[PDB]
Amino acid sequence: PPGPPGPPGPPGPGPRPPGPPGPPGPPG
Amino acid sequence: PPGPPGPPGPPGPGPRPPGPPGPPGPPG
Amino acid sequence: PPGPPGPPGPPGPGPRPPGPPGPPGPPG
Repeated sequence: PPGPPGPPGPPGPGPRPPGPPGPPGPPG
Repeated sequence: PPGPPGPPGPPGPGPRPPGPPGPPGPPG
Repeated sequence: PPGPPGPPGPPGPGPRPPGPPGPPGPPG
Protein backbone atom coordinates (compact mmCIF):
# COMPACT_ATOMS: atom_id res chain seq x y z
CA PRO A 1 0.00 0.00 0.00
CA PRO A 2 0.95 3.68 -0.23
CA GLY A 3 2.59 5.25 2.82
CA PRO A 4 0.71 7.56 5.20
CA PRO A 5 0.23 11.28 4.58
CA GLY A 6 3.34 13.47 4.86
CA PRO A 7 4.03 16.07 7.53
CA PRO A 8 2.14 19.34 7.71
CA GLY A 9 3.94 22.14 5.88
CA PRO A 10 5.76 24.93 7.65
CA PRO A 11 3.89 27.80 9.19
CA GLY A 12 3.20 30.75 6.92
CA PRO A 13 5.46 33.75 7.48
CA GLY A 14 3.00 39.57 8.64
CA PRO A 15 4.88 42.84 8.21
CA ARG A 16 4.41 45.80 10.52
CA PRO A 17 1.28 51.41 8.43
CA PRO A 18 2.07 54.54 10.44
CA GLY A 19 -0.76 55.82 12.59
CA PRO A 20 -2.76 58.90 11.64
CA PRO A 21 -1.28 62.35 12.20
CA GLY A 22 -1.91 63.75 15.67
CA PRO A 23 -4.36 66.57 16.42
CA PRO A 24 -3.45 70.26 16.26
CA GLY A 25 -1.85 71.70 19.37
CA PRO A 26 -3.85 73.72 21.86
CA PRO A 27 -5.53 76.99 20.85
CA GLY A 28 -3.78 80.17 21.01
CA PRO B 1 5.40 -3.29 2.76
CA PRO B 2 3.70 0.10 3.02
CA GLY B 3 5.51 2.93 1.29
CA PRO B 4 7.21 5.83 3.05
CA PRO B 5 5.47 8.85 4.51
CA GLY B 6 4.48 11.40 1.87
CA PRO B 7 6.49 14.56 1.34
CA PRO B 8 5.93 17.62 3.56
CA GLY B 9 3.01 19.87 2.67
CA PRO B 10 3.40 23.41 1.37
CA PRO B 11 3.89 26.44 3.66
CA GLY B 12 0.80 28.09 5.07
CA PRO B 13 -0.37 31.36 3.54
CA GLY B 14 0.50 36.65 7.29
CA PRO B 15 -1.31 39.92 6.62
CA ARG B 16 0.25 43.27 7.43
CA PRO B 17 -2.71 47.37 11.77
CA PRO B 18 -2.04 51.09 11.31
CA GLY B 19 -0.41 52.54 14.41
CA PRO B 20 -2.14 54.87 16.87
CA PRO B 21 -2.64 58.59 16.35
CA GLY B 22 0.46 60.78 16.66
CA PRO B 23 1.16 63.36 19.34
CA PRO B 24 -0.55 66.73 19.50
CA GLY B 25 1.16 69.58 17.66
CA PRO B 26 2.71 72.59 19.36
CA PRO B 27 0.58 75.24 21.10
CA GLY B 28 -0.99 77.88 19.04
CA PRO C 1 7.78 -4.72 -2.70
CA PRO C 2 7.65 -1.31 -0.97
CA GLY C 3 4.56 0.66 -1.86
CA PRO C 4 4.27 4.16 -3.29
CA PRO C 5 4.93 7.29 -1.28
CA GLY C 6 2.06 8.51 0.84
CA PRO C 7 0.06 11.61 -0.06
CA PRO C 8 1.67 15.01 0.39
CA GLY C 9 1.11 16.54 3.80
CA PRO C 10 -1.41 19.31 4.38
CA PRO C 11 -0.59 23.01 4.07
CA GLY C 12 0.98 24.50 7.18
CA PRO C 13 -0.94 26.88 9.43
CA GLY C 14 0.85 33.23 9.05
CA PRO C 15 -0.08 35.68 11.81
CA ARG C 16 -0.94 39.31 11.26
CA PRO C 17 2.41 44.10 14.40
CA PRO C 18 0.77 47.48 14.64
CA GLY C 19 2.58 50.37 12.98
CA PRO C 20 4.40 53.16 14.79
CA PRO C 21 2.58 56.15 16.17
CA GLY C 22 1.60 58.76 13.59
CA PRO C 23 3.41 62.02 12.96
CA PRO C 24 2.98 65.00 15.30
CA GLY C 25 -0.10 67.12 14.54
CA PRO C 26 -0.04 70.63 13.16
CA PRO C 27 0.42 73.88 15.08
CA GLY C 28 -2.46 74.82 17.23
